[PDB]
Amino acid sequence: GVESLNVLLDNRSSHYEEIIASCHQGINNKLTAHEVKLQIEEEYQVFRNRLRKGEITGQFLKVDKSRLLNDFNNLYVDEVTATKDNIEHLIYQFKRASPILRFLYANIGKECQMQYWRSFLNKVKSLRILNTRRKLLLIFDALILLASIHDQTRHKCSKGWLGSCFISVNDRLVSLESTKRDLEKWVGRRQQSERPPDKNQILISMFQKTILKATAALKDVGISVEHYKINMEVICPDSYDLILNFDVSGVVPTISYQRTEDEKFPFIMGGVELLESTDLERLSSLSLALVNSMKTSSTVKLRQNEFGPARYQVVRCKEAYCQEFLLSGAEFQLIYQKTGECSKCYAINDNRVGEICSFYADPKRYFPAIFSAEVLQTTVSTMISWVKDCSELEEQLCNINSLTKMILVLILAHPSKRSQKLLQNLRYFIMAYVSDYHHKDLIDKLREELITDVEFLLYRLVRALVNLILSEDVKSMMTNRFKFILNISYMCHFITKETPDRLTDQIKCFEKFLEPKLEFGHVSINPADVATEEELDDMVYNAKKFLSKEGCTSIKGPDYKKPGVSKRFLSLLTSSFNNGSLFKESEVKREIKDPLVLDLASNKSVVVNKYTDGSRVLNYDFNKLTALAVSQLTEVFSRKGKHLLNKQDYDYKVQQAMSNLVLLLDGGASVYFDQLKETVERIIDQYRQPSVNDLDEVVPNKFYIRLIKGELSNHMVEDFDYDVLPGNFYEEFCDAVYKNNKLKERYFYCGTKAVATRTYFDQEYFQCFKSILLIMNANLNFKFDMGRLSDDVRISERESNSEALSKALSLTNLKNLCFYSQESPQSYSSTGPDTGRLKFSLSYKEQVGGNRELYIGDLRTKMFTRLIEDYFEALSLQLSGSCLNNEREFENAILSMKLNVSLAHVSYSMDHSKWGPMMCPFLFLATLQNLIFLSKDLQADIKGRDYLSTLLTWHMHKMVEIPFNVVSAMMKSFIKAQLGLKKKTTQSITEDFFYSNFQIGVVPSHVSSILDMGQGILHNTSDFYALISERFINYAISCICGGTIDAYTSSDDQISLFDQVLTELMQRDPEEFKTLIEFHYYMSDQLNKFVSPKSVIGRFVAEFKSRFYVWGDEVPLLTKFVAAALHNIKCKEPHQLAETIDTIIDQSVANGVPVHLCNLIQKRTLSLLQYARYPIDPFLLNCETDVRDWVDGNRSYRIMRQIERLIPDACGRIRSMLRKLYNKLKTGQLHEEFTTNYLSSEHLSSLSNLCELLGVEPPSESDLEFSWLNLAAHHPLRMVLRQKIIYEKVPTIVKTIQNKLSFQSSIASGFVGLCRTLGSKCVRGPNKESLYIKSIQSLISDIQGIEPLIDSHGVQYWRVPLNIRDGNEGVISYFRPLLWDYMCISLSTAIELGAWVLGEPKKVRVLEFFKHNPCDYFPLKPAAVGLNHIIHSLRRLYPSVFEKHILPFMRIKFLDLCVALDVNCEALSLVSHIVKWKREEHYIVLSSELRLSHTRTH
RNA sequence: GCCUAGGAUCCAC
RNA sequence: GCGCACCGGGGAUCCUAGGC
Ligand SMILES: [Mn+2]
Repeated sequence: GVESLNVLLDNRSSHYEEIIASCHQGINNKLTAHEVKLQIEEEYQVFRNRLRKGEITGQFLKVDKSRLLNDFNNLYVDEVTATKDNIEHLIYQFKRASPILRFLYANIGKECQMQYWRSFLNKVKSLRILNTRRKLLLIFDALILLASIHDQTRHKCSKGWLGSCFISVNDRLVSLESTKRDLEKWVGRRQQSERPPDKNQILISMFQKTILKATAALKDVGISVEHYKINMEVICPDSYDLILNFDVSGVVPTISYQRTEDEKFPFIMGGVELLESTDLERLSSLSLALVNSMKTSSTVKLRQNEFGPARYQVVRCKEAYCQEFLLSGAEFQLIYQKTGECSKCYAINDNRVGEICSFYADPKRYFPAIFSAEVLQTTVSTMISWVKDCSELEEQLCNINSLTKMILVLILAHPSKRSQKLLQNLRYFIMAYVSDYHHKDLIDKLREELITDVEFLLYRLVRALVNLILSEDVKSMMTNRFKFILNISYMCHFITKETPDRLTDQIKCFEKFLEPKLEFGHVSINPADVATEEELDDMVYNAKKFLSKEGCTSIKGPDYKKPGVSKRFLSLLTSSFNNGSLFKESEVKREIKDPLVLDLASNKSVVVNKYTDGSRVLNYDFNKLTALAVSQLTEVFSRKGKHLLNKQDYDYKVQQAMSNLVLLLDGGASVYFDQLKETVERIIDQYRQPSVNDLDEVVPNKFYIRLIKGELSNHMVEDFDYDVLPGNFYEEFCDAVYKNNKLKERYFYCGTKAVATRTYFDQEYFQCFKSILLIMNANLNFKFDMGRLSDDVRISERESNSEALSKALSLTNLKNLCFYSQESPQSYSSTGPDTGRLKFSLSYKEQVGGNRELYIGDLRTKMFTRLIEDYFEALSLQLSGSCLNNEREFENAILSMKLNVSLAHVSYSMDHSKWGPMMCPFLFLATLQNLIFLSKDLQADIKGRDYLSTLLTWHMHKMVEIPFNVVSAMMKSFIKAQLGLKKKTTQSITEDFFYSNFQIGVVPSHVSSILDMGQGILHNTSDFYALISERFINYAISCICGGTIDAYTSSDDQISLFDQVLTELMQRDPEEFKTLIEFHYYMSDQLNKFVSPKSVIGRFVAEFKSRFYVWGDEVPLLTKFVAAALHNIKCKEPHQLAETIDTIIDQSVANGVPVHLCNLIQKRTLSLLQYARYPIDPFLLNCETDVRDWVDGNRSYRIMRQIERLIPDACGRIRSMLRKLYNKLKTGQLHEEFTTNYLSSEHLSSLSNLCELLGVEPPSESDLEFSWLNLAAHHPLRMVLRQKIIYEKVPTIVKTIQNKLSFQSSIASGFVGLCRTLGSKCVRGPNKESLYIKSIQSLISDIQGIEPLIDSHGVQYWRVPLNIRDGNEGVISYFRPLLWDYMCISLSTAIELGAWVLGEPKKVRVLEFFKHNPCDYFPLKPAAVGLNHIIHSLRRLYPSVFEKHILPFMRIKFLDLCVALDVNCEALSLVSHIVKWKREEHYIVLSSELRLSHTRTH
């Protein structure tokens, strides 16, 4: 099902023929195996001659450790003017490098009424009851202050104060004097305006009105105020005088916005040792308060707190937000003034001092250190323990430890971007160090453009550590030190994957995308859907030029790192592929056959175009773009730049003129100014259905509308809470909507609207209400509509793959979506299909270091790309060598690399530079128009090649969309530079390219060139080309020398193992081996494969897709996995976060990470949950695992281990029964009596009957009472919206099958959302309700027979006697009989894994201690279904679920038992875990920890 | 400019 | 003390009516 082009018209006229005849000009794909050898010998002779003479550069250098170390030392010798640094001096100046670091190592160190009043007012404000219009927060602060006054007069509860400021309702920290003066002014002005009443009276009345309105609104939605233990006695008849006469003396908090001198730090600088963990604990608390600084709602402000430019100097705190955090003997307040995630200025303040240190920061970057105060210490301890027995270093081990700790603390404190590329490039350095040859242009690629002082200090520390490890007299254990330095390098993963700045990264990415095209020689700009003849001529010219490359037979010789491919070498490659020369013997037998003889359902944000007429828009509108740019600069100046400058400034007057235009003459700017004026005037004149505002047409009480909006924004429509509104309001709203003919016909079907009609007529008032909401839900004065303008300038629109795919499927009525459909093309042209030329859209992934760009096309583009991808994949599958998809080939490559390193043979661990942009679809078209697969069959191969040619032709003429952000930024920069503001006179090539089109009209929207291959688009075609070219290169090398090479590659990589011949050659004659490597480089360049300067040749290591291998030992990437586990949390249900962390940690332990650290990672995750006020269930995580629990067991085995650890002596009498039960089920006794009489029956009364059915003693009466609290027992928790989702008690297995058959937030924002959910009515009642977790805790504490129990790790489980099992069935419904769930899971694993798990576990205690070195590994294999196997076996035990859930989503003798044993489980994934996530089959563990893992004998 | 009544904004994005 | 494509981020009030 590939060839389907015969349904369309060809229309290939005089252009496709030209491109075809281009790649047949000077190419001879018929050379025999002898002419090819002769030409290769000639080329090699000429190359060796011209390399000895010196007409060609060296390009490779033999490794000299001394020279490499010297270059790394003098890598940054223009600012770091030094060579050797004293370790003590480095330590000394580390603890003073920055505010955060100064604070980390400094020498520092009641149930009152104010808390009640503050919580009450916070709840009142959260509901958005009272419209803040005239200093409402002022009387809020007045109430809080009165509460505090009464409180202190009672017993002097000196909390909630900061010397002279107190914490207000939301989070605000207001000063006493300022609010006192404000109350004075307000009472005075009010008394004057209303003038008889005393000031005390006029204040108490103002308090009473607000309190009365708040209490009345609260006693309307069942939030009765008696819950909050408030006391309205605090409103004393003598209060105003009590306030004005109250005064607390202390300090005044401050925030410093400028770089303060290093003497105002009120504590001793360095007292904390690096060995201790107190610095990590301080960083943990500070990072926690910094992430919490994002949960503050953006309330209005009372006072301006400063005036004029002094508002960016040292600023006193009269009204600012404040987050508290404690340090082990004291408390501190992180004070700030802005709310959100954007970068802002914080300041730490104490109670006995003020403004300890202020610093700018970005809150959503400090997550990796939240509770990892003991994980990181153990990481450093293990890394030090690696190189600990090296006798050349034992004299100065403490310095190595100090440097490692300092590097970690530093990268955690300041997670800057360019402080990550340094630690990344350290890997390439240490790789080239131990090798034998490397690229001469290496050091010029390790240099990162460092900026701040902290980055230079980090470089200094790294340099000291390197020169301490890789010395010239430490030739003891190179493998351990290599692994140590590699892990130090991989420490870069501890920073973040995110981007510090969106626009700057998206512009650097566009510069990377645009520069090579401009430097190549030609670029088409703003192409039309019907390509112009000149554009076709330029494409043909660029085509004929792309083959014009030459080298080593010319005057100038070769020119390296320039895109293109020589006709001679392309002809050699095609001929050698047609002569069977590039065919191993295991492939000439099975002759190569041409491959001509829901699926996209994802969340890739596929693109979709806009249509203004019959044609679609392909160019931004110049006038609209400049209008939007000016509209942006207006908000930038008014909202922000107002309190920044004076008014006599030229730039200020120009910006204010532009603002008045939206809301000089002697420089040539008045002309352009009036042009912009008339343009924006035309735009404003040109800019002069159901929705949310329809709620205004229905609900009279605006407060109810505010509640509805708050719900809709906090939670999705589906989990809308019932008790947020009065019951009668639902029916009233439904009636009022249905009566309004307009809204009735806009939301109901009188002929989803059908569902609204049904639910209304059925009197399902809440259902009708939620349906209506779902249909609906889907500052400065502007003289026009700003949002429609902003959304009209854009050209493309993103969405989900599934949405557009379903729309296309509905419009059809894989290949069925692009050829047989109502919106199908008729006559594909030369450029592209009849629909129009292919179109992509630039993006970029978030990758450590640099960021690769991802192309995104619309549906037709994705389909036509997938056709070529599948064709070339099925083609490459016949040939051996590629490892992009074939996992078996990758494992073979790993085995070959291991064998090669074991023999100390030469290994070339290559990599290619700019593989994406340099490759081009024309190259693939040329290399495809010359191969012949089927030597005999020459009938259908021609048709297949013609089809693939006509597809690659379209892919050649593709047009890439320039992102809207970068074009807007360039337009604003152009406007500014036209005004003359900030003349730079540099004008990088990108800016020149943009301006050259801006100042002549048209704006660059779509760019098309012959040069770029979509990075990640043709990922398999490029892989096939790389395979077929590397095979020819190795064939040439074998033809010249007398050795062989075995190469593996996945589309950008190369691991080339050399035979013994090449190794002994490099041993004897270094010159010949070097010129061979150089000729290999030359060849790879001649075929458009530019070897990257990050490639090495050595006999010590071998990397492939970041999988290093040394002799004997194996190198784990400890810090990589630890950093991947530290920040890997989301805003999801806790039993899913736990499963994700468990999978991550399993993958980790399968790669050499010790378990003593994985336990600490799990403890950190549990602490992160405990902080969010969530109870810990036994089915969450087992933080006491061993080695066996990851190699033998699986997800559900460590759970059994944990439960056994919780309740010993009770699970034993259950395994005793389970052994006999498994024996009976395996011999084939019943196999159905159990699966029906006990799996579809009661729980405990059935459990005792089941265990007495066999010949074992039933459990004691005081064992069935052990139960665990299962929140979400009726319905899963309602999660607060952190991502817009694109468009009964269902068992978890059913939802897993649904997921398989078919814009999120950052990590820190996700953790904030998680902490916001748990504590905001997340649980759901039996039928439909909402309760706080604390309310359920209270309801459980009421019953004086329920006993809680907690383990040392903090796992909760309860003891509920049997007499309480009834009567009060409102809460007991949430408990589950732990023992029975343990039995169920144990049985579900005993038939998943072997029957061993039912044995009696015993710890190996007869084993004495061995002298365990921290580096000696042990390889192990795990102790060893499908999708339709489950779905064809589920309609037998629960056919109603099929008829209800799984039907529209379209034999094993024991799967029918397991697939039902997990349905009634509803406690943990049992078969879902093996159907959704594949277990790894190769583990590398510590041979010392295996000595302590338990034994589970049958 | 100030005061009063009402309307708008008052998780993160 | 953030970002560091030299361009960004770093303090929230607004509207209608009436009275002085
Ligand atoms: Mn590689």
